Amino acid sequence: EGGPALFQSDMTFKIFIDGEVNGQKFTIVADGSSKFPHGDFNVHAVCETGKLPMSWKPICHLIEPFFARYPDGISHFAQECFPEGLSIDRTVRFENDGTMTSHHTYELDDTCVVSRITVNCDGFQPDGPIMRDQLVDILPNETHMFPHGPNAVRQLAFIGFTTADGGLMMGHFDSKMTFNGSRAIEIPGPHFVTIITKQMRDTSDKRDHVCQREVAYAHSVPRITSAIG
Amino acid sequence: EGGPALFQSDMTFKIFIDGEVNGQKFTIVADGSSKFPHGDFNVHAVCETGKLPMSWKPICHLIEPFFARYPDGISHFAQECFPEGLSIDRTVRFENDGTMTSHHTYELDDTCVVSRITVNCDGFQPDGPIMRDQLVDILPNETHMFPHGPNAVRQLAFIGFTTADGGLMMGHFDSKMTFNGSRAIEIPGPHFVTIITKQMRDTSDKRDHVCQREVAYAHSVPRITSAIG
Repeated sequence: EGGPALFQSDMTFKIFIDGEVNGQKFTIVADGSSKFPHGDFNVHAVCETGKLPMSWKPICHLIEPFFARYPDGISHFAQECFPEGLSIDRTVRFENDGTMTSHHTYELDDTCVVSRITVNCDGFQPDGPIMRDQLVDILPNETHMFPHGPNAVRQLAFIGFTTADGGLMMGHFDSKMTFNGSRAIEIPGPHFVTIITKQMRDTSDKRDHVCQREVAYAHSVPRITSAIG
Repeated sequence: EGGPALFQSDMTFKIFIDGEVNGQKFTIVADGSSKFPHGDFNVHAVCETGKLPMSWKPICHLIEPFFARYPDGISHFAQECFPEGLSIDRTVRFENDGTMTSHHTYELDDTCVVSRITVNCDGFQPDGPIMRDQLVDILPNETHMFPHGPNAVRQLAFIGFTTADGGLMMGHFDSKMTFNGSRAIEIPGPHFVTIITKQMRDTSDKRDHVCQREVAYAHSVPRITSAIG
């Protein structure tokens, strides 16, 4: 159909991540489900190459924007991109550390959104908290969504990770979501997506197994009018 | 510890800004009021050097974090800083344009806060919308507040400005607020301060000026407990 019509039911998803950090190759496969009206969903991820050679925390954003809950007043761009699908190009630059560059494509097969991601994690510090797995949690944040020409939206974020030492590791997140079709698509005005994440290490024998939950919902913050009260 | 106790009063403020943009000096003086419970106040800002050489819009954040409204449950660092006061060092880097670097000092004189700001605006594009006065509005945004060691807090923000042709100019805002005293000050956990800003002209002031209203309030996004439920 077109857009949200296709998300009025319970859905699933599958993710394949092709990655490398500092030259070390890794593979992640994940799946989960999201039940209408969405905005609170879980993912079960497995490192198919064994032990993840970095913290799982910075993986959080790689392992579903179309499953955020949107208000009626804001066009849900990520949902509207279907059936043609969407691409995502993203950088997260960590202060005093490496930068993750990812390229994502999303496709809908029935009620399953399949994602294929390539990711390059370059110039990470071997003795920093990312490579030494010293990130403890993932801070809640208020991502910013901006129109980005006639066929895309830009998502800007500050993704902080608290460290064992009690400090913060800050990533500067810059993501472009692009519509893959030729038909005219509505581009939402500026808005926000609150994102709350919790990751859990699961029973794992030879492969890392991590569960992650995310609550994600949009809001806006509208203008003021009178400028003397 | 005390401090937020002082702000239970109605208060006034005065701002002196010593600036330059592309080797052109300017001077701005501003004043206004804010009444408890704060969070919604006006400033009258005047260019004392004739005509301001750049858009007034990117001056919006130079022309009072202690007048944000905080709820019970989030420590108001900017208020916790008094009576000793605080300083700010801030960078706003505009995409494809210049960088504003500012040093602020805030001192309490009974119920007046006096701020002194020096700002260097360098590498701004003479044919860009900042130098050409082609910014039309300031986008409301969700600024992110983080602890920064034991005597400071960091405010990160994406401040967008609409241009006259319908585009967007994005500034990347990074501001460190530092306590100017020796005692142990309570440092808040990560949170947000929503900032909504609007500039207008007073018809009866013939000087180059703006009147600016700002609504600012803190809020927190509660973390989730289970990565499943």
